[PDB]
Amino acid sequence: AGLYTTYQLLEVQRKLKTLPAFFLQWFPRQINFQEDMIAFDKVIQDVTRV
Amino acid sequence: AGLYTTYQLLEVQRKLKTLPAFFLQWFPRQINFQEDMIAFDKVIQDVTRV
Repeated sequence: AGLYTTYQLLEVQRKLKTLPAFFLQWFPRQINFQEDMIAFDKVIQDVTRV
Repeated sequence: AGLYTTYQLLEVQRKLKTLPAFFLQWFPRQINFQEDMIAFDKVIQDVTRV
């Protein structure tokens, strides 16, 4: 004391919230492209006929 | 873009319908005959009589 109260310091309590990955388990593939759009093709192939 | 866009194509999504063999599993014997017809004989012998 006197001019100023003396202190001891203890360890700093650092909480660190995260947002852990859950829905990215269903998105396995990473495909990069330097192009404008991404197109797909869906094709239904009717086979089961006598 | 400009005149028209560019495209990165991913894999073709092929919906394909089959009809797997459930009834053929009781028909094991295969006969590749060149003749006309196929003759069977069935014989029932009644013995259980007094």
